[PDB]
Amino acid sequence: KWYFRVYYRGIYYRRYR
Repeated sequence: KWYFRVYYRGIYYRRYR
């Protein structure tokens, strides 16, 4: 559930390193 959609969790978009 990163941003505007916030309905999942796991995209790993802001999990760099």
